[PDB]
Amino acid sequence: NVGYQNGFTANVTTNYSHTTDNSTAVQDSNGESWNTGLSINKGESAYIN
Amino acid sequence: NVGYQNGFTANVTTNYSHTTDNSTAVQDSNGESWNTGLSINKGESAYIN
Repeated sequence: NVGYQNGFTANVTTNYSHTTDNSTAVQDSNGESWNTGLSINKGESAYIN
Repeated sequence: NVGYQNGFTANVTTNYSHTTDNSTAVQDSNGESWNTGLSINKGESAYIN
């Protein structure tokens, strides 16, 4: 950066850095389900008397 | 960093830090489903009179 404050000024900055990280997690689950169902046979589909 | 403000200036900064974190979450779910289907036998596939 440059600028004006009681005359001309300038600054040049550098930077470097190194971070590390580690973590856990635990996740449960639970559920239920239902179902129905049919079928049919077209041809030979009923019996009579 | 180095620079010029009323003469030569320089600065050297260090840094270190340590953060922790923990969190929860709760997720529900719901759904429905439909299905159809056929079948055939290519041979003995029709009866007659």
